[PDB]
Amino acid sequence: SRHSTLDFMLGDGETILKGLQSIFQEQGMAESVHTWQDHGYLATYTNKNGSFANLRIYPHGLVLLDLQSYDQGKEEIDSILNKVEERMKELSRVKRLPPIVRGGAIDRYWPTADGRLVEYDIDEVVYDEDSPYQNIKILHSKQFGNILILSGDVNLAESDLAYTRAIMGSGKEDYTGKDVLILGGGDGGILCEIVKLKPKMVTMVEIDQMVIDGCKKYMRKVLDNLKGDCYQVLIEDCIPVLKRYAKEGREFDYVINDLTAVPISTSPSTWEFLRLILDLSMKVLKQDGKYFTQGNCVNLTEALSLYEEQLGRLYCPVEFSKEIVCVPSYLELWVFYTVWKKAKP
Amino acid sequence: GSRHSTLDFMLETILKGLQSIFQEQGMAESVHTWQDHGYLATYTNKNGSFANLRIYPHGLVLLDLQSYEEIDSILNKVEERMKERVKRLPPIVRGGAIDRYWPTADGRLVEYDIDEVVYDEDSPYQNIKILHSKQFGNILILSGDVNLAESDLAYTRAIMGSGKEDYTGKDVLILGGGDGGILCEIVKLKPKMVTMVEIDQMVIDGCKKYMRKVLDNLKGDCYQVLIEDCIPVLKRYAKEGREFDYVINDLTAVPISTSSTWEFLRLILDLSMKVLKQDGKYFTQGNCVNLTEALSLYEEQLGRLYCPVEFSKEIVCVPSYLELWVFYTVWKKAK
Ligand SMILES: CSC[C@H]1O[C@@H](n2cnc3c(N)ncnc32)[C@H](O)[C@@H]1O
Ligand SMILES: CSC[C@H]1O[C@@H](n2cnc3c(N)ncnc32)[C@H](O)[C@@H]1O
Repeated sequence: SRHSTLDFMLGDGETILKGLQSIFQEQGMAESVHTWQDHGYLATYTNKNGSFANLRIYPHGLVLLDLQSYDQGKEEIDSILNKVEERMKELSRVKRLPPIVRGGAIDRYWPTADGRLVEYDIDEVVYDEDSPYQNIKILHSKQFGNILILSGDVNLAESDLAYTRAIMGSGKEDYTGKDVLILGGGDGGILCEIVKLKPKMVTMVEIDQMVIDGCKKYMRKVLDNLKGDCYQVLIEDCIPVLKRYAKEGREFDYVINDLTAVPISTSPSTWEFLRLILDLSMKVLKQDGKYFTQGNCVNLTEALSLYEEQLGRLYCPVEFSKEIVCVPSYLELWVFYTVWKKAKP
Repeated sequence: GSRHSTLDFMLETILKGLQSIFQEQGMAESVHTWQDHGYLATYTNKNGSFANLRIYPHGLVLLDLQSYEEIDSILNKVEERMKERVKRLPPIVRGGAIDRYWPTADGRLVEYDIDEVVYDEDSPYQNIKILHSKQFGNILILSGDVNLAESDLAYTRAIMGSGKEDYTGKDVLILGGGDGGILCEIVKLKPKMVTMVEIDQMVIDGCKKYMRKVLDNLKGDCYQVLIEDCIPVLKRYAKEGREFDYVINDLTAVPISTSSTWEFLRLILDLSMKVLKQDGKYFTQGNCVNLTEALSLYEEQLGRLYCPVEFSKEIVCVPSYLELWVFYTVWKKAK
């Protein structure tokens, strides 16, 4: 469960192999050696306590060491690593990344949307449950506070006021006396920030009661009650609700799409589904209102282009703008869209 | 370099179930069995790649592969077969010509979107890297510590006191600041004078060329850059009784010395208060929010200067840092 690495960038393979072996030999470890017709050497060392090491010596001045614990055993590995560093100076760039914990009861590793390995300062699993719709985790970060992670995707931390600010239009909008629809938003951030501004009505449409309840319990920076003088939370799929509102001719001043990156469907195309949501949102948006949503990470330039393609395929002509926002817990810069109807004639 | 891929299952019959995948790729197997601690199977390939399959006796199976598409396919096969509680983190490149991995001040592993080494030289004072990030632009890294990226105007704003200060007609001293960000931002605000004291000509030269979001000239109407150690210069200004409306400490985390880490920081703070107007303010970058002991040891030094001071702090999100950072504002107590 703890995997430690040490990389040396140099450049004699055999001299290093022989020069390092007593470090392991003196720890009581068993050693086997694989040799290639110069693809170098692989040395494998086994310990009685269930830990092992691998020393890989490439033909051109690259030596990689891996130690894996069964994880006293941590100090033994750290000590070996320190010795190997000492010895390599005698035998003479070095990289010693933080060890990775493998199969930890607390999972600290939440790769970014663009596929980068990032480790978070998680000291506690606060909540980890499966609803009928998604896995819901809330993990405590020392710096970011509690972080909501839905199907393995970081959605929001208690530190992420910048997300909620950006998706409400970055302080440019007056919500006083306005009618607002929020799609998703199970954490309650947007809802609660808007209630503070004295709207006429905010309606939030969230499919998963378990996200509502977990965030009520654990994402605490109003909602003891799901209906108030100027808000209501509907626990349902936003699609039939969008349709029902269009059918009653209802129009909002603002529609804020705070759904998961992959909106939840109960039907047994990716882009088509986003377009549908868009189209349905435009149908309940006043001619002079605005629609806001989170876009995607700034580096996913193809996915942002295919998204903006869909903005051209709506029942009405629209215009849009975008802004790049730094959300603390995201560990990647994010794009946020503002969308509005083109003036009619 | 070598690419290291991992696959973890959180859950002998697993051993024999998976062995097949490696025999078919033509890999030679060696098994080690512990009496109580399970199995380690090592597999080698003629192309110089290898795999280790570690099977703990109670639920954990860890797979690692290393090579100079085949490995991807093996991992895909192992996932399918285990289906007959999974983590597959991005593969780590080891010994790569473009190094992507720059752990945080609190010792977390973080990979950056780095696609180019723009600059990597040793100066007489420190190693200087400028690396291209797709989202952060060029990132200045000094002695392996990310100092600033082109996306990091939040840093510069916070170290200038977060838009609360009026720089017009003012005298300013900057310590370090070799990337030129603070100087340039303050020059735009029309100060009386900005003096910047930066030890390392190579940081200035690197950042002029590569950190682009003036300084073609190191002197102007309302500014001068002194290429020297700021400690002798502070000592001279303190001796002269010279004073500034603002002193901005933009030094490296360990300030450079050409000849108790806390005593050195106390010295710099004490010299800086000495050259500071009674109604002026001192700004600096502090540390990572998680490093509560180092923050505490730092704030202990604030109580150890020639005069009483007060201070406040602000937590700031600097895009490229990948951790929250504390910035300090310090000023003298009245009377
Ligand atoms: C936390 S903000 C993201 C929220 O969007 C919600 N969500 C996803 N799909 C839908 C849907 N079709 N209708 C309503 N809410 C949804 C998720 O349950 C999550 O709470
Ligand atoms: C980029 S901001 C950090 C800057 O502080 C500079 N620096 C570090 N120590 C000193 C010192 N003693 N005097 C002046 N500048 C310094 C470094 O060379 C770097 O350019």
